[PDB]
Amino acid sequence: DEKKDDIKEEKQVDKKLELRNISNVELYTLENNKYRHVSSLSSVPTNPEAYFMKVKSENFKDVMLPVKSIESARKDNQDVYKIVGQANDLIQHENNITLENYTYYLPKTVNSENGVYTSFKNLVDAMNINPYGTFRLGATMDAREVELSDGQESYINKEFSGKLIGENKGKYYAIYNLKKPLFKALSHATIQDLSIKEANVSSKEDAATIAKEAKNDTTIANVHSSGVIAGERSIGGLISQVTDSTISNSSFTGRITNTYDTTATYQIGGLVGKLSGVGALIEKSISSIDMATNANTGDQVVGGVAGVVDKKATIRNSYVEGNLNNVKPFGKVGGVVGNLWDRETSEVSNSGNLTNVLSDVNVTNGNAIAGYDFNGIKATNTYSNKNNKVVKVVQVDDEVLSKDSEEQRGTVLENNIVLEKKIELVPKKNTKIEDFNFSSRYETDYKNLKDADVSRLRVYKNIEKLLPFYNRETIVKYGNLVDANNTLYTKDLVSVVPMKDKEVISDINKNKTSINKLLLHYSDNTSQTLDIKYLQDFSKVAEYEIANTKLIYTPNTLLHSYNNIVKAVLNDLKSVQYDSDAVRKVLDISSNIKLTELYLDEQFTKTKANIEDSLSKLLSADAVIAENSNSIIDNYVIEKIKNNKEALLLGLTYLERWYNFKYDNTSAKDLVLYHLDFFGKSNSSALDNVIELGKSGFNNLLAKNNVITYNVLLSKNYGTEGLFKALEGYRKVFLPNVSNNDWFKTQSKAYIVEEKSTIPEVSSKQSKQGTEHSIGVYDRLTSPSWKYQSMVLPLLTLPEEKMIFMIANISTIGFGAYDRYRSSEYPKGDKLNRFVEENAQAAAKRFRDHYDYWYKILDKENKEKLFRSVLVYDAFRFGNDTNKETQEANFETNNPVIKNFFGPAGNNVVHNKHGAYATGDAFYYMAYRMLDKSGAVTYTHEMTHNSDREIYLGGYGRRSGLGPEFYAKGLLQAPDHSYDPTITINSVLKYDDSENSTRLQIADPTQRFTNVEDLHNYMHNMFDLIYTLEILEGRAVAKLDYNEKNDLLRKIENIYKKDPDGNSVYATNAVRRLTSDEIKNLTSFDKLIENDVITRRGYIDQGEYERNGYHTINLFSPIYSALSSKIGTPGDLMGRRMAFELLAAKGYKEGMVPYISNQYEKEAKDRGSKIRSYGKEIGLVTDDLVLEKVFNKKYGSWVEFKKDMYKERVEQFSKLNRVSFFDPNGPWGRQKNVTVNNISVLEKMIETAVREDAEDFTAQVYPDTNSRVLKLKKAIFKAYLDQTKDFRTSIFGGK
Repeated sequence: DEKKDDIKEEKQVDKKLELRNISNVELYTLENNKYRHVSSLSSVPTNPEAYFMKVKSENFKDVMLPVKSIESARKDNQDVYKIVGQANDLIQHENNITLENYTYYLPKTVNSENGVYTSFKNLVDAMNINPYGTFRLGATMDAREVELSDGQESYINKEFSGKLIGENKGKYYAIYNLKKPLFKALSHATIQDLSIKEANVSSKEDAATIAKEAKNDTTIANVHSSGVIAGERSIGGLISQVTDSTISNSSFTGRITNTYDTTATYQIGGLVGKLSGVGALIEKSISSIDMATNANTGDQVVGGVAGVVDKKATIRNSYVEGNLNNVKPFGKVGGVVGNLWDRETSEVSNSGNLTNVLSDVNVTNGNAIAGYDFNGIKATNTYSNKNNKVVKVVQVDDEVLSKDSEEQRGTVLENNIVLEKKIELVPKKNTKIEDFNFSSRYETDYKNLKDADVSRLRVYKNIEKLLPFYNRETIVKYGNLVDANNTLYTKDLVSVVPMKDKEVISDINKNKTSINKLLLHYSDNTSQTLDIKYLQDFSKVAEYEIANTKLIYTPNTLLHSYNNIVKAVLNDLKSVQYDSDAVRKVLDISSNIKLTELYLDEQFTKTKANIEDSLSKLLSADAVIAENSNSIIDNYVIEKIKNNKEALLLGLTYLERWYNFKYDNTSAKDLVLYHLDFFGKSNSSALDNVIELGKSGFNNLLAKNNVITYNVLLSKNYGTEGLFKALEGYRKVFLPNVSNNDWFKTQSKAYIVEEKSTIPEVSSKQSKQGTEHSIGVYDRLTSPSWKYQSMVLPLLTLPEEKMIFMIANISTIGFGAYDRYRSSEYPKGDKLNRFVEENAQAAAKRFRDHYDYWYKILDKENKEKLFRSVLVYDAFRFGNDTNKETQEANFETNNPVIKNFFGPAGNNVVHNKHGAYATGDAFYYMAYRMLDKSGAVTYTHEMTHNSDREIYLGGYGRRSGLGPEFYAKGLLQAPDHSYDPTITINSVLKYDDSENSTRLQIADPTQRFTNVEDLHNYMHNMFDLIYTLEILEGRAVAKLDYNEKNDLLRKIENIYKKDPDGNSVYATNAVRRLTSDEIKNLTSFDKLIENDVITRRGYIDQGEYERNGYHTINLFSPIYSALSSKIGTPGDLMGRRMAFELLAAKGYKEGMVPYISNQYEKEAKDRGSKIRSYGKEIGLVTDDLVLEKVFNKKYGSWVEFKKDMYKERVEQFSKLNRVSFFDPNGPWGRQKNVTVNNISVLEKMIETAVREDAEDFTAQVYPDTNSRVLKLKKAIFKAYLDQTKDFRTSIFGGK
């Protein structure tokens, strides 16, 4: 019945190892017992084969394989060498023909004449043999080919040096990865069109990229440099010391750093360290520098573009666009030139010369153009920008300042900068030879291969990540077997093998044990873990079948045996010591400098004890070695490790110390040290990365510079953009769907507390992980506008879990230490912990309350400016268990808090003697403690210092004469205690039923102030009572006799002294005794206001007051005076009193902001009241202008305003007063109820108290205890403040 019909089936394919993607191959040798590169140096067919090939690639890492034979042949009648590699079952494809082994053709020497163009080793050897001559470049050429040193300080170490080094044969070329000065001496040369791209030079001597010196007419031209530079005794962007040389049209774009405290002369500059010739010039030159220096003495001259400029050396049409940053203002620091003045006996006729020089620097602790300003300055032209020229000047609290050595210009720089219109060149990248890829884009058949589907090119390019080292036919087969619905149809980055979230690298060690998982990382940043089981014992390349996809997976390693290498180099790797001289040789360091700032004292022995496993994993992830029995490549690997053992161990220690955190049980040291291909960029190798990090030098390995080191050295080996972007990428792949702030808080061992404000709207704003409004500490530590970004890595890598507590809030983030509150009453365990945790929560709540009050009070969209981040350190005065003492322990100390934090965070505290001080963008608790109750009030004080100029005021700066401590102590800082009889506003503290006797303040600021108008009502009612009491006492002291009036009353007065600027307009209050005629004038209450009378009871001063002083105004001591400084600033006592009176009368924004916050500067300038302060033409706001603006024309003088306020209070109270005043007024034998019902009783009692305190004068050290008037006023104030809830009403009206 059935008729047999055949079925034609597809044919099965043979699988072989193949190298599809190839960039360029390199041949090595063992000719002189050391492994050296050979580049066409093979001139004859070599007799024996001790060579080996290193086939680089751009898809994955290189594949070192030995050489089977060498023969001379011709591919196209040109003499080439048939270098044939070798592998177990390798295969090579050429025009659809399978060759048994990999063969490339190495041509002999090229005919390129008139210059050595090949490679860096050839170039430097030629220039060493023949210093004269012309040496162009033929290709973009890297500088790590040269072994870089025996003890030398430069690549070319001859005086004469590359007299004509062009770098444009037909197109411009570049030199990569420089590590030392290029020439060490330059004399009569004509360097031209060179372009160094990534230079990392570090020399204890004078350090610069293209040369150390320039003796004769060396015409540098079009030489563009870049990269980081670190020096110790001089620095130069291109040349450290030029004489008689014209560095024209060059540039420099990188970082420069000399932060050592050496007491020696150095001339560091971003372009040239010193010009010292009559014919020296710098023309059409740019300098994008990021310099962080430390001058410390008037001889070290940081210099921006150029350092010392001497003997009529010019700076023409130059330009600098960076961020210079000195530490101390002592040395001569300049934005453009550090010193224009001669070092010999200097006549002005031989000074430096500038012309058409701009400066877009954010220079700190230095001038803006020239560091040294003198009478005969010779700039003759210079421009600038509106940027930060901060110079840290020291008051009792530090603060910013300007320098005023500048010619100012607006923001037309985007046009003024492009006078030299050249913007672009085209430096070529490193060249490649070929690509033996099988999939050719041209279509001989509509299918590229035999079985190649045009719809699945992305599937093939994803399979090429799953299956490296496999023939192209098997690649297309497994591409065709990919399921249609499978998610391998999207772009794929490289995959990793976790083994149940462990990220294994040693595949030879762990192939037998099934790799239980396989993490696929996609371009969408989405991840996907697959299950894989070790399928087939293909020992060359381990094969893992995916669970149910029918595909396979082969890890990118050949399961090579590293036992020989490990046992060979372990002995020489374990005989390395941190304090040895070898470490001081691998680090380009002197003998005076100490290795404390590395903070790798313990991790060094940790990674030296555990060196074998990490070394095996590093070799496994380094490269690919294809051998069975010979050791021609193992010897090369052991030589590479042995020659760089110190650098290897230092890089390994650094990367293990600062990257110990984990993403959900997957350590990040594995993903950082190993698996460089996690973000793409599989070209890189782990061992070379670790080596080049180790050789980076002392400055790059420094603990403070972890983020910068990553960004400028560790990046472009991983493919990332920055350190925090890399951490975010790792968090996106491992542990997804969790905000990175939550990951940081669950990884960091610091006790982080974040208090979101109680207002619903701001809480909703903060609870969103989108930055610029978030409260999360990680969203602010990693964001720009945060100076110390190197805080993140130490915070993640914290050892002991009880050493640091972190208080974060709106507009602040504060760091502390458990060991600060340690004492004999609080030992190390289970008591200090609970105390610090509870007090940290309480202090965070108090700080949140403070900024909640200020967020309510601010109205003119300044509340949007309350989202800043100002750090708050603690004392560093760590305690001990035995005594209740403290040790400062700045740095250099073995306290684990200092070593694990506060040291890696590169912040050094000045360590003043008492109190707390503010820096203007930071805040430190020297004597007070952040977790105490007084910590809140001092925090308020110094935050009013920090946020005075911009946030608390309407953005208008402080007034002309008012100092930083005019605002804090008397106006905006919360009172020290509850019972303080001072006119302040309670913001932070909250009293609980125990201070309710002698309270005299607001107990609940979170419930009292709910708007600006609530603050205005509170102040208006408090001043209603204050004015009532002042009226009552004034109407008594006016009805009084001669001597006792003279005793009770004193006259305040304004005396003007010369401010250390040019002006003498700012007033200073002075309390003096008053004359007989003035006393005889005092016959009523109005005359007390007229004659400037003050009360001696409270303000015990009898002499002049002081500017910038901690003065406060008492509630009960009357100041009958209305003192107006028609000349200028009013003073520090009457200033506070008038500010509070204006806050009582007018609102906070309409009054007391105009009075104290320079708001009418524009109108003062328009009306002619202009002055000159520190060379700046600034308006002067006389108090009469303030009165005219706050109140339109109602009041003509402050005396009239004061008398009108008193008249309003009088007309209110003379008829209506609350009966509820029930003060007892006596401790023993008291009157049970005064029961004040009409103001006659209050007036009679106040008059009796004043009359009985005029006689029996106190006049002693104790005027507050023994005075009856103060007791009566305090009793009345407390009774009224108790009657009303706080200050909602004092005289009910309407009926």
